Amino acid sequence: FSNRQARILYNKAIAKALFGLDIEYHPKGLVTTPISRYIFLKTFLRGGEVALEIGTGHTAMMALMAEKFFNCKVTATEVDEEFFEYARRNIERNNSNVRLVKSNGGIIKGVVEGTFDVIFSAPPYYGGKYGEEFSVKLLEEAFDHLNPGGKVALYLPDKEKLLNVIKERGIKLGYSVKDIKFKVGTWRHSLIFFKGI
Repeated sequence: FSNRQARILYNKAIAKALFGLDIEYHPKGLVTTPISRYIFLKTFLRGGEVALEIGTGHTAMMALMAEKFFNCKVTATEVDEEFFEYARRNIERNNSNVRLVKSNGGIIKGVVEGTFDVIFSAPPYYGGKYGEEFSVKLLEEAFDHLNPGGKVALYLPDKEKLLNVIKERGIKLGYSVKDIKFKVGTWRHSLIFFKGI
């Protein structure tokens, strides 16, 4: 598709002009819009974090941004082997130290070890009754992999039922939550869950 084509050249140009990133896009990969995702990061990243991204995707855009702009020590997972291959190439084309880990299907248990100040993701969301399952499992598994005062941030669509479920579940897990909404912009939400103590 050529409308996708225009959309991917527009984004690749944004990636380079705003972020200094040379990004190659896989032909059936999601059209990663960097400006929205940077804006998501500004919502919780403060500099210096030991960071895990779940599901970086073909572009690895957020892992790359977190390391370049926020001084983070990044580990990033991907489950799709084609998408993993592009992440590898994007990490290399940008002289990056992100640690790319292949997932055989899990989220964090059985995929990575260690602890983090931040664990973040732009989850798929479409299973569960409202598309919330993945986000809820990530929040369950993330708990033991966070340092005191660590957090999990999720980049999520404007879907009221889905957001409310994720929020109540995260709270039931022991987190507090900040929900910040922004249009950047064809409406997005950053759900930030604080472990604390």
